[PDB]
Amino acid sequence: MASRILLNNGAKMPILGLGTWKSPPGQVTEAVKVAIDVGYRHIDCAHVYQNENEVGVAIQEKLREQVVKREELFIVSKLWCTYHEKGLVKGACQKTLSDLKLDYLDLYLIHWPTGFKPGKEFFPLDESGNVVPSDTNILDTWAAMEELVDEGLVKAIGISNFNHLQVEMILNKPGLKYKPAVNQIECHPYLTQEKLIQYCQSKGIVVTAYSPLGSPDRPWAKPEDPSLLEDPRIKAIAAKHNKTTAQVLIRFPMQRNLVVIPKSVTPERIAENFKVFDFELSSQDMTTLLSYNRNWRVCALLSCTSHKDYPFHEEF
Ligand SMILES: NC(=O)c1ccc[n+]([C@@H]2O[C@H](COP(=O)([O-])OP(=O)(O)OC[C@H]3O[C@@H](n4cnc5c(N)ncnc54)[C@H](OP(=O)(O)O)[C@@H]3O)[C@@H](O)[C@H]2O)c1
Repeated sequence: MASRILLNNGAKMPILGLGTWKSPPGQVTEAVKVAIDVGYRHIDCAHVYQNENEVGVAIQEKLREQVVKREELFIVSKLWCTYHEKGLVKGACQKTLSDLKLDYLDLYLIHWPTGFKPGKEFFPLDESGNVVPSDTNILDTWAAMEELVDEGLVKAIGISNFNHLQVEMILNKPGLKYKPAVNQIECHPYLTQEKLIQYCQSKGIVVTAYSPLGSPDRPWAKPEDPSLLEDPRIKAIAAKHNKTTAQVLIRFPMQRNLVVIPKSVTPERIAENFKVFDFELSSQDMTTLLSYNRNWRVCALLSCTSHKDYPFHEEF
């Protein structure tokens, strides 16, 4: 297991990164410092997470301490839905750069294919509770992302939560200049994504798996929901390998040639989650884990099911 995967822009991306959604602003600076200290070189960020300034403090301190060089880090962020208008994309990227205290991002993703009305609110609502869409086409948003590469603000661009027809729409865009480097999608043993992964990989697009532990801290968790970390079948595979269940859940996507971005603000877990380059799941283990698929999503963007670009009506 090599530590990085080659992207279609010629850069190498670390296959294991630190997630930062829900990481409290008072804890995420230390989390990122610890992560870098214990070997992480890839941090997954987003403007909508509201903690990029604090993530940036950690990155900057480790650069200043010369724990790492900038060229060794792979920093990812995402364009929020209220900034899909072509005239807002650069400013959104620049705000993220300012907060992260960087002069470029390694990868910048369209966070969702759905554009929303611009404004202060991340989920602008009509008086009846529906999210108010933007009329900006995702192909036009893509062209705006391409400009960021050409202006030196980002080294690579990609997409997130795009279904295969939406990926196809970009790949078939008239005058396409840069293909997406990455599609970041939810993926774990309860949402195994065989079809979409195969499609993306066949096109040279690297897939990043989010919520690989099943996001137990997701705000809308219900007591009766399935729980990967507590699944006795996964615990058994972990026990066989003398690893934790979380370590198996992280190793699983790695062996599918995916990038994976487990989130933690707990120093012991941050270190645990990185210690996954010292064992191998068998083919049988892999197929067994795949067999647990139930098409269960942490992130279904339920407020946007009527949006013309809602991604999860299609089978994949
Ligand atoms: N593109 C998108 O739309 C999108 C959507 C969702 C997520 N993401 C990205 O993917 C990242 C990961 O997904 P996620 O945050 O939803 O959930 P996750 O990484 O599947 O799970 C995070 C949860 O697991 C706990 N945890 C971490 N390591 C553990 C371990 N070794 N043992 C036991 N529990 C452990 C964390 O607790 P503590 O933090 O308290 O240690 C936290 O409650 C996000 O942070 C974000 O960067 C992107």
